Amino acid sequence: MASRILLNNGAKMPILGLGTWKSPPGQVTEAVKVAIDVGYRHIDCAHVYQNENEVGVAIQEKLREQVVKREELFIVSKLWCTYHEKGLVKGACQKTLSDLKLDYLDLYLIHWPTGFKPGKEFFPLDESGNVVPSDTNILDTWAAMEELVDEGLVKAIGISNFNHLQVEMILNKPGLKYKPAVNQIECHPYLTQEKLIQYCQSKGIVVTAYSPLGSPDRPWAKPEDPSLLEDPRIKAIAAKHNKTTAQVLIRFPMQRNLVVIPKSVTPERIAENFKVFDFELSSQDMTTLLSYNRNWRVCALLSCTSHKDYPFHEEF
Ligand SMILES: NC(=O)c1ccc[n+]([C@@H]2O[C@H](COP(=O)([O-])OP(=O)(O)OC[C@H]3O[C@@H](n4cnc5c(N)ncnc54)[C@H](OP(=O)(O)O)[C@@H]3O)[C@@H](O)[C@H]2O)c1
Ligand SMILES: NC(=O)c1ccc(F)cc1OCC(=O)O
Repeated sequence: MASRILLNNGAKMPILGLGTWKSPPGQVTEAVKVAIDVGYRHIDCAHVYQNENEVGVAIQEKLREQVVKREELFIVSKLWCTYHEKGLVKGACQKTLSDLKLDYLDLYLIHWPTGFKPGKEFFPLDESGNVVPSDTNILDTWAAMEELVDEGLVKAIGISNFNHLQVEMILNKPGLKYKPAVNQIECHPYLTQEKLIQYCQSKGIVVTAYSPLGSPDRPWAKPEDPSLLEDPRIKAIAAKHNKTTAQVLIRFPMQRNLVVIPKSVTPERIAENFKVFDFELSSQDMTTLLSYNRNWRVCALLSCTSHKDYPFHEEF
C-alpha cells in the first residue's frame, strides 16, 4: 500500500487525510497539530465548516516549527454553494486561503453541484422554507475554477457529491481546460458506490471517500439508525486482524484505490486512525464488506431535494 495516489494533474495525493467537519473550533487546532505530529499530510477542509481559521493556525505552527514542509502537505478545501456565481469564486477561494494561512491549495472542490443565491446565509431560504437556487450553470462555475489553477491559487480542482450524469456534464463541457482531479463522495460499507466509483476511476478521476466511519456525530443522527462502528460483522473482521473496527473501516476504501478522510478531534483516535498501513484485508474481507451495502446516506442534503441539481435522485 503506497501512501499517495497520482492525480491527473501530475501531483501525488496522500490516501489518508484528516476530516474537519464538526471539529469544534476550540479543539480543531490541537487536532490538526496532533495529526501532523503523528504523520498525517492531508487535511480536508471547507469554508462551510466554519473552522478554517483554526485549522490554519495548526498548519502554520507546524510549518513554522519545521515539523513538515509546505510541499509535503496536501490541503483541500471546497467552494460553498452560495459562491457558484463566476464572479464570486475567486474571492471565496481567497477567503479560504487567508483563513488557512496558505498561498495555494493543493485541491479545491465544488462542494455540491447545487448553486444557491449568494449572501451571508449558507442556506438562503424563501419564506416557505425552500432553498433559493442560483441560475449560474455549473459549467460556468467550472470555468471559474479553472481560472484558479491558471492564477496559481490552487494546484488542482475537483468536484464533490456529483452524480455520474453531473460528472459527465463536466467531462463533456465545451472547451474543457482541466478535468476534475477528484470526486469526493460519501462511501462506506452501507453506501458502497460501486457504479459511481468505477465510472470516475475509468475517467482517471480519483475518488475520495467521506464519512468512512458513518459519521456518528452527524447532527441529524437518530438512535435507531444503522451504526458501522457497532456492526458485529465488521467487529468480527477487525478482531480477526487484531485491529479496531475504525481501522478496518479506514483500510477498506484504501484497498479500493480510494482516498479516505476520517474525522476526529480525539488525540488517541487520530493516532489510531493513521495506523492502517500495517495490515491487509483479504479479497474475501473486501467483498464481504461490500456486501453490507444498503444505499444509506449520512449526507442526503435533504433540504434541497427540490433543487434542480440535487444529486441523489439519479441511481448513481
Ligand atoms: N464533501 C462533503 O460533502 C462531505 C460531507 C461529509 C463529510 N465530509 C468530509 O469527510 C470527513 C469525515 O466524515 P464525517 O466527519 O462525516 O464522519 P466520520 O469520519 O465517518 O466519523 C467522525 C466521527 O467518528 C468518531 N471517530 C473517529 N475516529 C474514531 C475511532 N477510531 N473510533 C471511534 N470513533 C471514532 C469521531 O469522534 P471524535 O471526533 O469525537 O473523536 C466522530 O464522531 C468530514 O469531517 C469532512 O472533512 C465531506
Ligand atoms: N450538507 C450539509 O447539509 C452541511 C451543511 C453545513 C455544513 F457545515 C456541513 C454539511 O454537511 C457536510 C458537507 O456538506 O461537507
